[PDB]
Amino acid sequence: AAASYDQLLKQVEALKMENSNLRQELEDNSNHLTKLETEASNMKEVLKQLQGSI
Repeated sequence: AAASYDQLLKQVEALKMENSNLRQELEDNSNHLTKLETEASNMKEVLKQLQGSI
């Protein structure tokens, strides 16, 4: 049979926390992608000015 009103309330509480955690993760990982690209690019950039050379 269907969950009681209280059982649903518990599902919602756990679902909301999970949703908050998933957002935190995506946010973390999204920032991590950005920092990885920045690092790759700084490398590309310092590589150019070095190949320049003398």
